[PDB]
Amino acid sequence: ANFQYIITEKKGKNSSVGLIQLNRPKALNALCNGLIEELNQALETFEEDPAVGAIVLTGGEKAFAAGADIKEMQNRTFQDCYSHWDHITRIKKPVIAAVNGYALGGGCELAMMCDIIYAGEKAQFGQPEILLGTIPGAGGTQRLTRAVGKSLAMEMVLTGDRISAQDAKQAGLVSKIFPVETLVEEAIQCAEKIANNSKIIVAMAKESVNAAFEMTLTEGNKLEKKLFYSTFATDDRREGMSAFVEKRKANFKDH
Amino acid sequence: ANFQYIITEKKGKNSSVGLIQLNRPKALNALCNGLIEELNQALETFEEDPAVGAIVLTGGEKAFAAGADIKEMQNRTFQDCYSGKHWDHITRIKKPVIAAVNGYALGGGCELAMMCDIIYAGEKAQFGQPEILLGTIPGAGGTQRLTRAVGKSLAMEMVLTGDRISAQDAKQAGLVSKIFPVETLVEEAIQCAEKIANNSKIIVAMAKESVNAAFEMTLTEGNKLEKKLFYSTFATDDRREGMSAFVEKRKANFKDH
Amino acid sequence: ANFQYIITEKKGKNSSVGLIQLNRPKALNALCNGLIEELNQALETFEEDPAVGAIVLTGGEKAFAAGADIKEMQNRTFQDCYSHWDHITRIKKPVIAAVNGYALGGGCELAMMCDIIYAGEKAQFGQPEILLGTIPGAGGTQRLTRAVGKSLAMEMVLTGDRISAQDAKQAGLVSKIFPVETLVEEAIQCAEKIANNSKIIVAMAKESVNAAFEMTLTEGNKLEKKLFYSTFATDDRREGMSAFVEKRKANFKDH
Amino acid sequence: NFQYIITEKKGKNSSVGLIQLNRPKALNALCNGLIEELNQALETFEEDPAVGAIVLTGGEKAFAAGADIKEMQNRTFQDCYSHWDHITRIKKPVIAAVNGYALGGGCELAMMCDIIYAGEKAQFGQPEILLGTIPGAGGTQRLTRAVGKSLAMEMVLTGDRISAQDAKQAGLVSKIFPVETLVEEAIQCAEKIANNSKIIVAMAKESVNAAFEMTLTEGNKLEKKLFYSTFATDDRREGMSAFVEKRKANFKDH
Amino acid sequence: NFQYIITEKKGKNSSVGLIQLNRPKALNALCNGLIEELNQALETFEEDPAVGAIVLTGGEKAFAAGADIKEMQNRTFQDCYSHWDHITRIKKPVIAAVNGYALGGGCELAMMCDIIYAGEKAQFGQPEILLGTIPGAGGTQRLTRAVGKSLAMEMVLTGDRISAQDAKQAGLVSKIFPVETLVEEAIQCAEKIANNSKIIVAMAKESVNAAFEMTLTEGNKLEKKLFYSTFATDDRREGMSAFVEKRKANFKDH
Amino acid sequence: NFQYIITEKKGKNSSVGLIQLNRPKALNALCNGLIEELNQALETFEEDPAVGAIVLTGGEKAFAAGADIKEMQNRTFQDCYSHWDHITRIKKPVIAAVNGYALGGGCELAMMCDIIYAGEKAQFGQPEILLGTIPGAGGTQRLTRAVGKSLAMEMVLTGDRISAQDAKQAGLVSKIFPVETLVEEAIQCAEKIANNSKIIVAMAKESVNAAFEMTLTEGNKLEKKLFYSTFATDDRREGMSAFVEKRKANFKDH
Ligand SMILES: CCCCCCCC(=O)SCCNC(=O)CCNC(=O)[C@H](O)C(C)(C)COP(=O)(O)OP(=O)(O)OC[C@H]1O[C@@H](n2cnc3c(N)ncnc32)[C@H](O)[C@@H]1OP(=O)(O)O
Ligand SMILES: CCCCCCCC(=O)SCCNC(=O)CCNC(=O)[C@H](O)C(C)(C)COP(=O)(O)OP(=O)(O)OC[C@H]1O[C@@H](n2cnc3c(N)ncnc32)[C@H](O)[C@@H]1OP(=O)(O)O
Ligand SMILES: CCCCCCCC(=O)SCCNC(=O)CCNC(=O)[C@H](O)C(C)(C)COP(=O)(O)OP(=O)(O)OC[C@H]1O[C@@H](n2cnc3c(N)ncnc32)[C@H](O)[C@@H]1OP(=O)(O)O
Ligand SMILES: CCCCCCCC(=O)SCCNC(=O)CCNC(=O)[C@H](O)C(C)(C)COP(=O)(O)OP(=O)(O)OC[C@H]1O[C@@H](n2cnc3c(N)ncnc32)[C@H](O)[C@@H]1OP(=O)(O)O
Repeated sequence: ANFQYIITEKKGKNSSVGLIQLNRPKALNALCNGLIEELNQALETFEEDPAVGAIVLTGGEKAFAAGADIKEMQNRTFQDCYSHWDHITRIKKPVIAAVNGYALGGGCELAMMCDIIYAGEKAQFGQPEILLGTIPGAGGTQRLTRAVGKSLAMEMVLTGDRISAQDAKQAGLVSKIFPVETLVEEAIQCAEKIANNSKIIVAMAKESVNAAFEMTLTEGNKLEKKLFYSTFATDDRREGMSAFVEKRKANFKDH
Repeated sequence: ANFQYIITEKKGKNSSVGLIQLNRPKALNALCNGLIEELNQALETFEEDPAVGAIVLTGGEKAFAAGADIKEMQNRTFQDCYSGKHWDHITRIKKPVIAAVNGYALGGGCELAMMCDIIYAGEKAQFGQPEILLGTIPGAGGTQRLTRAVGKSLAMEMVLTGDRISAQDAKQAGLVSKIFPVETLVEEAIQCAEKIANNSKIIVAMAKESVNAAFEMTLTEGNKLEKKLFYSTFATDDRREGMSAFVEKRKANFKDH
Repeated sequence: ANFQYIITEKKGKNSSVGLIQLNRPKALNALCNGLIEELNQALETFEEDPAVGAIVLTGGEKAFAAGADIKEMQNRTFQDCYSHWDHITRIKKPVIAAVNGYALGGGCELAMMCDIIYAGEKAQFGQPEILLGTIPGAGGTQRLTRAVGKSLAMEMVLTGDRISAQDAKQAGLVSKIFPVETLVEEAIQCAEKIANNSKIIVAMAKESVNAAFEMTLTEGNKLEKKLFYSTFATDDRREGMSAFVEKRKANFKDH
Repeated sequence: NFQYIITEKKGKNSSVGLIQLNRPKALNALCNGLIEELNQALETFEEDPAVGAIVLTGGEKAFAAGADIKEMQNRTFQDCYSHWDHITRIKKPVIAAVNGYALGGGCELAMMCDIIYAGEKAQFGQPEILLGTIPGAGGTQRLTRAVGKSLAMEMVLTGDRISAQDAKQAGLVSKIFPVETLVEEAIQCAEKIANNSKIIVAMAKESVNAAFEMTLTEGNKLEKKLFYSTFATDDRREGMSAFVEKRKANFKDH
Repeated sequence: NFQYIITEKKGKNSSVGLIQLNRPKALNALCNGLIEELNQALETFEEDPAVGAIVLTGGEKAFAAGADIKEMQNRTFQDCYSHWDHITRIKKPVIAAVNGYALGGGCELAMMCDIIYAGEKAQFGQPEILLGTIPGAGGTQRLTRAVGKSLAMEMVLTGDRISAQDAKQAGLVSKIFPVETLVEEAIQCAEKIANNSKIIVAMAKESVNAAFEMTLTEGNKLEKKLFYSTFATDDRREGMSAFVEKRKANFKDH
Repeated sequence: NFQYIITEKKGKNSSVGLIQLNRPKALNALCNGLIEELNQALETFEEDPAVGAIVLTGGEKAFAAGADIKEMQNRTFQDCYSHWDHITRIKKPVIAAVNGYALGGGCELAMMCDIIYAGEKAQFGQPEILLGTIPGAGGTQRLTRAVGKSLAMEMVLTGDRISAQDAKQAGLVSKIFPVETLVEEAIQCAEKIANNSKIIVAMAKESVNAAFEMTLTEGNKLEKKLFYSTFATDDRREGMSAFVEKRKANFKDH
C-alpha cells in the first residue's frame, strides 16, 4: 500500500529486480519501528512476486541507515525487552545491499543481514552502540566479527569507530565499491544477473552458503551435498546441463 | 600405475615431493570420474611413500581444472544421485597437499583446489563456481570452503552469479596465500612442499590435523584438541631432537618418529 | 610487586590505561614461566583497578615476544605435560597488543589472545613450532587459522615462515599498522577511547564478539540479544540513549 | 469462531490457556486450517496477560493422528521447496496433555511442547516411513534427542508405536496419568508455572531450550548471562527477600 | 571365502543381510582380519539390491569380547599415529543382535549399529581402563550419549559391565529377547525395514544420525530438506496414494 | 583448619579423598566460605599422589540445600558483572554421594560431579524459579542433558523435586543405596577407579566429558587421539601385557 518510510519499485531487464529504498531522510533513515514494518512488507511482497528474482535494498546518498531509532528505545526497560528485526533473513530470494553513505548501528547490521553488500565510494560502516551505553543487538557483534576478524571487530564494537568503504572491502565486509552515483545501478545489474538464473536453484545455493555459519565444515558439506542432489530433481538443472553440453543458451523456468 | 588422465612424479630435494599433474588438456582438465579415480590412486600412493613428505597438485598452464564433467552427470536423476553416493578423498590424506593453480580453477576444479591445505596461484589463475549457470549448486564444498575463506559477501556474489575472480582477488580475500608467475608457479610450490617435507612427518601430520580442526569445533574445544596434540608431540623423538637442536644451536636431524 | 620480567604503569587520560611491557630483552622476551606468572599478576591487578578501562600489552621495539622458552621445555616428557598460559583470556577488560618486531610462536599466540592487535611497521608474525619438532600449543593453530584463512595458516604452521605486518593486516590478523616509534602511543589512544565508555557495557560487548567463535550464528545472535537486553538494566544505557536524544555529552558511571 | 480447535482459560484465576484440537472425525489429523487456528490460539494466549502457561490437548482417543495426508497427497518437490512450528516461537510454557494417538505430525507437535504428560493409553510413533516419507517437523531430531538412537531408529524406520510407559521410561514424557484426569493434571502443572514470575519463567525456558543448540560450555555461559539478568527484575529481589524474610513471595512479572 | 565371519541372506525374499562374527576361539575378539572381512560383507550387502537391512551378530556366548589385545600390545604411540568405523559409512540400516558379551571394541561395534537388540543374557562394558587404555572407537562418545554421564563415567572408569536390562533401561538397546530367538527377532525387524522404500529409509537413517552432529535448529532444517527430497521420489507418491486409496503400497525403492 | 567442610582419606591404601560438606545448620547451603574451602580440599586431593578418586558428600539429611540466598539477596545486576565451577577443573574423578536434599546449587554441584550415587531418600530439584531467579551453575544445562527436556522443563519451571528413584530412572544418578551405606558404597567405587592408572583414568574422564562439547564426529576424533596417547604410557603396555600374560596388572600412573 502507500508507504510512509520506504519507496519500492521493480527494475532491471524484465523488471526482475525488486528495489526497496529506505525513505526517511529527515532521520537519516533511522530504522524506527514503522519503517521496519514497511520494509518487511516490501520484502514479503517482492518475495511473493514471481517476476522478481533478486532484491536490492538501499537508502539515500548520504545514508543507508544511521541506525535504529534511539528515540523509540530511550524509555524502554529491561522488562520491556521481555514483553521483526531480522525478517530480512527469512527471505529466500537474494538481497543485495547498496550502501551509500552512513550504515551505522542497526543500519550496519541490516546491511550485513543482506547476502551481498556493495558500497558507494563514500560509504561508512560502524557499530556506535557502545557510545550509547549499549551493544549491537541485531547481529552486529556476530556478522561483523565473522566477516572482518576479531581484531577489527573488537576495535569497532568497543570504540564505535567507523571504517571506510575501502576498509570494509579489504576486510571482506563488502565485495564491491562503486561511485556514489552509479552504486544502485550497479547493484541492480548484479541483481539482474542473479535473477536470470533459476529461482529455485538460486534459493538452494543461498541456503547452502548461509549454512557455512551454522555448522561444522563436515556437516556443511553434507548439507550442501543433499541440496546438490536435490537440484537433480528440477527441470532447470536438466536444462542447464543440456544447454551447456549442447553449447546453447539455457532457458530457465524456475522449476 | 599406467595413468590415462594424470601424470605423477617425485621432485624436490631427496625426491620428497610427490607431484600430481592433471592431464586431460583437451577437456581443460574437466574432472571426469576416471580422472578422479586415478587422482585418488596417485594420492594414496604418495601418501604411503615414506620418501614423500608433501604433495603438489597442479594441472596445465591454461587450466588447473575447468570443472566437473557435465556430460557425465547431464543424464543423472535425483534418485541416481541419492542412491549412488569419491570426490572428497583428497581430504583423507594426512600429508600436506599444495595446490599450484595456473589458469582456470572453476566449479569442481575450484573445489578441488580448496580441498588442498595450501593454494598457490599463477599470475593468471581464475577462480569461480559457475554451477549456478548450469542449474545446479557447488556440490563438493564450494559453498562451504569458499565462504569460510572469502567471507559471505564475495562468496554469495560468486556462487549466485557464477562470476570469476582473479588471482589477486583470491589472494586478497585469503583464498590463496601466494601468487607466482605462470612459468615458475609449480617450481615454487615444490619448494614450499620441500620445506614442509624437511620437517618431521608425524609432527607435520599433527599440525595439519590441528589447523583443520579450526573448522570443526568451537574455539574452546579447538584449543583443547590442539593442546592434546601438542602434548602428544612430546611422545616423539623428533620433538626431543627439535628442541635439543635449538638449545644446542645446531641443525635438527628429524627421523619422522 | 617488584617485577623481574615485566614493566607496568598507568597511562592515558586520567591514567585509565594499564600498560604492561614484557621486559626480558636478552631473551627477546621469550615467554619463560616466571614472566608468564608476572604477566598474569599485572593483568589481574589492572583488571581489579577501578581506574583502568583497557590494557595495552607490548614488549620491546625489536621483539614483542620471540616465543616460549625452549630451554624450559627441552627436557619435559609427555607424561610431564599431561600431568596458566592463557589466563589473559579470562580478563574482562579489553586488552590491546602493541606488537613491534618479533611476535613468534608463543609470542604470536599471546598477541592473538588479545582482543585487538596493532602492529609496528616492522612487526613479524609466525609459528615456528614445527621447526622445533612440535606444534603451536596455545591457540596458534586455532586463532591464526580463524583470522587468516586455511591456506595462509597451513603455510605458516607447516613451514614456520614469517609474515610481515602488512601481510598480517591484509589477512585480518591485526587491524592497524603504525610506525615503530608511535605504535605504543597509538595503542594507548585506542585503549583510552575504550576506557571512556561504560566498563560494564564494554565487558558485555567484548564477551559478545568473543562468542562469535564459540557457537553457531543463530545461537550467537541469541546470546547477543540477551546481552543487549541486559544493557537496559544499567544506568549507562539509559544515560547513553538519553544523552543522544537530548543532544548532550553522556556521562557514564560504569553502572 | 474456531472450526478445528476449542480454546478456554482454566486453572486458578484463569491463568491457564487450554487449546483443544477438535477434528474428532479425522482423529485430529493436522490439516492446514487447524494449524492456522492453533497458531492463532497460541498467539492469543501468548498475548493474554492473564495466562502464564498453555496446555495443548486433543481428544481422549487421539491427541493428533498425524498431518493430513490427503492435503500433501498431490504436492511435488518444487511445491515443497517453494508455520508448522510456530508453537516453538511462544515464550510462555506449553504443556502437551497427550491422550491416545500422537502419531507423525501429532507426535512432533507434542514434542515441540516444553513438557509432555501422557494418558495411560497414549501412543507415540512416527509412521511417515510407511507413507514413503520421513518425519518433517523435528520427528527425527526431538525424538532421537529424547529417546536415544536405538529406539529412535527403530520407531522412525519401522513406524512402530510405543506405549505411554515406554515413552516415560525413555524420557519422551515426564508423567503418566489416567485418561480421565490427564488434562486436569496438566492444568495443575500449568497453574504452578503460571504462579511464578512470567519474565523469569520465560528466561528459564529459554535456558533449558539452549541445551540443544550449543556446547555445554556455551550453554552454561548463556545460562549465566540469563541468571545475571534475573537480578535486573523486581521478582528476583522479591523472591530472594521473601525467602530470607520467611514470607510468601508476591511476584509481579516484572 | 571368509576366515572369521559367516554371511547369508535371510528373511522374506532374502531381503536381510546377515553377518555373523565367527572367531569362537577368541570369543570374537575383533582382530584386524575379522574387521577386513566384516567390512567386505557390509559393502557386499550394501551393494546387493535385494538387501534392505543388515543384521550383525556373533555367537550365543559372545557378540564380541573386545579388540585383539595381542595385536596392539606391541604398538607404540608413533605407530598409532602412522578402518574401525567403516560400518558407519553404510547407508542401509544395520541392526546389532547382541547375545552374550559385547565388551570394549565389541560394545563399540554394536553401538555403531543403528539399532541394538539384546539377548536376555547380553552384557555391555568398556574394560579398556583395566588394560591401561581408553575406548578408541566411540566408546566414550556413543555410550555417554545413550546412557547419560553418570552411568557412562561409571562404566568407562571402572570397566564394570551392565546387564541387558540395564542397557535397555538406559536406552543403549531398544529390545530384549530370549537368547534362542534373538537373531530371528532382529531379522524380523530387518525384514520390516527392508519392506519400506530403500531410498526413503536411507534418508530417514541419515536424518536420525544428524541428531548427533548439529544443533536442534540445524538438525530440523536438514530434516526438512530431506523431507522435501522425498517428494522427488516415486515411492513417496506411491506411499501417500496407497494410504489415501486405502490399499497396500508397492515401493520400488525410487 | 576447615570451618565448613570435613576432609579425610579413606579406602584401601587411603586412595580415596573424601570431602564432606559440614554446615548442617544451613543444610549445607553453599555459602561463599564453604565454596572456598571445598575448592581447597579438591585442589589438595588433586595434588595428593596417593589419591585416585574423590567422593563428595554432605549430611544424611542434606547434601546441599542450595546456594546461600542470604548472600545474594542484596546483590545487584551490576554486582553480578563485578570459583563456583572449579570442581570441573579437577582431573581426577569425583563421585557425589547424595543423601537427602540436593537442591538448587546443591543439585548443580552434584551434577558437576562425574558420577552420582543417591541415598534411598535423596531429593533433587531446581527451586531457583520460586526465588525469582533461574539455576546459575549449569542447572538448566546438565539437568536437561541428563534427564531430557520434558522433565527438565517441569523441574526448572515449577521448582518441583524428584525422588532418587526418579533421578536414577531418568539417568541423573546411576545408583541408589540405603542411606546408611551410601557413602561407603561410593568410596568402594572410588577405590576401584583409584586402582587403575591415574593418567589413563584422567584421559578417559576427559573423553567422556567431551561428549557434551562437540559433534559425535569430532568427539570420536578426539577420543582417537587420546586412545593413541595411552600407547605412550607404561601403564598401557603393562595393562595389555598383563592381560596377554594372564596376570595381574601393576600400574604406576605413567
Ligand atoms: C532487536 C532490536 C534492534 C537492535 C540493534 C542494535 C542497536 C542500534 O542500532 S542503536 C543505533 C546506533 N546509531 C547511532 O548511534 C547513530 C546516531 N546518529 C549519528 O551518530 C549521526 O546522526 C550521524 C553521525 C550518522 C550523522 O550526523 P549528522 O550529519 O549531524 O546528522 P544528524 O543531525 O545527527 O541527524 C539528523 C536527524 O536524524 C536523527 N537520527 C540520526 N540517527 C538516529 C538514530 N539512530 N535514531 C534516531 N534518530 C536518529 C537525528 O536525531 C536528527 O533528527 P533531529 O535533529 O530532528 O533530532
Ligand atoms: C602449555 C604452554 C604451551 C606452549 C606454547 C607453544 C610453543 C612455542 O611457543 S615455541 C616458540 C617458537 N619460537 C622459536 O623457536 C623462535 C626462537 N627465536 C629465534 O629463532 C630468534 O631469536 C629470532 C628469529 C626471533 C631472532 O633472531 P636473532 O636476532 O639472530 O636472535 P638470536 O641470536 O637467534 O637469539 C638471541 C637470544 O634470544 C634467545 N631466545 C629467543 N627465542 C627463544 C626461545 N623461544 N627459547 C629460548 N631462548 C630464546 C636465544 O636463546 C638467544 O639467547 P642466548 O644467546 O643467550 O642463547
Ligand atoms: C512441515 C510439514 C509437516 C511435516 C511433518 C511430518 C509428516 C507427517 O506428519 S505424516 C502423518 C503420519 N500419520 C499417519 O500415517 C497416521 C494415519 N492414520 C492412522 O494410521 C489411523 O488413523 C490410526 C491408526 C491413528 C487410527 O485408525 P482408526 O481407529 O481405524 O481410524 P481411522 O478410520 O484410520 O481414521 C479416521 C478418519 O481420520 C482420517 N485420518 C487419520 N489420520 C489422518 C492423517 N494423518 N491425515 C489425514 N486424514 C487422517 C482417516 O482418513 C479417517 O477419515 P475418513 O474415513 O473419512 O477417510
Ligand atoms: C554462580 C553463582 C551460583 C548460582 C547457582 C544457582 C542458584 C541457587 O543455587 S539458589 C538455591 C536454591 N535453593 C532453595 O531455594 C532451597 C532453600 N531451602 C529450602 O527450601 C529448605 O531449607 C528445605 C526444603 C531444603 C528444607 O526445609 P527445612 O527442613 O524446614 O529446613 P530449613 O529450616 O528451611 O533450613 C534450615 C536452615 O538452613 C538455612 N538454609 C536452607 N537452604 C538455604 C539456602 N539455599 N541459602 C541460605 N540458607 C539456607 C535456612 O534459612 C535455615 O536457617 P535459619 O532458620 O537459621 O534461617
